[PDB]
Amino acid sequence: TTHIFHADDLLQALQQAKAEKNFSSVFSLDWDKTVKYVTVNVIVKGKKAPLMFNFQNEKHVGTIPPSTDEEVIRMNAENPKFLVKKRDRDPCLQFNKYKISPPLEDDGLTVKKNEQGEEIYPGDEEKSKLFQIIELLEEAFEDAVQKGPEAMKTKHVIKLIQRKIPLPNPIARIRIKINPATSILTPILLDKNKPITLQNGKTSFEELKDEDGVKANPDNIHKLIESHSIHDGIINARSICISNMGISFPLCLEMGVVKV
Repeated sequence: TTHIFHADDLLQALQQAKAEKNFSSVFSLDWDKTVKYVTVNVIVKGKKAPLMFNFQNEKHVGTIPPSTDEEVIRMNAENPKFLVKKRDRDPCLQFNKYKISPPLEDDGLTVKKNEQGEEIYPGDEEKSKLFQIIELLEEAFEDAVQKGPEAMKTKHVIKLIQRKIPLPNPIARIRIKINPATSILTPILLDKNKPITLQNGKTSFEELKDEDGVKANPDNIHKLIESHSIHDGIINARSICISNMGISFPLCLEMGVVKV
């Protein structure tokens, strides 16, 4: 069965590897097994396996754009002051370094400084743990690329975290994949506000659905996953993609539990 690493164990292993300056102790790119894919393995508490891990209590911040021209027109009719554009990529969960905004000046862009001239940041209790992991995955990923074959050490390395435009709250994006050959949302999506007891005694959650009882799909996803909703789930990070645009380390949602 597919191993899913626990988030606290993965974070700990990554932190320790950084401390030892040996990311290879935890992160391995299996180079030799058009657009190419290499498996991402991590070793955590003994077990080596492709990178799959769980996450909990992560706050999505951001607006997923609508996918259809009908919804685009509707939203622009209700808000003439702004321009909404059709989504061109798969919808994404966006998770910031902090769950609340650092205090910002009136420009809406610079972080405030205190009496001593210190940039004020929220406390550690507001730090997203998933962001902490992705930070370290990105360095493990960059360390592995610079240690890989020469043809790859030269290629453009795409970053996992947007840190600039100099962002006050950096962003990490989790892709909600829609199978392009079927137009069906791949990850199962459940509603945390709809707990349900099953016959086996366990309690789960109903499927995330819109007002009309339609399960989340590419056309209604922007209505169902909205800003400041809370997410648990499992992230799929089992591979890196070597395309003409460079080497990317895609993060995808394997399964989601949404609380809005």
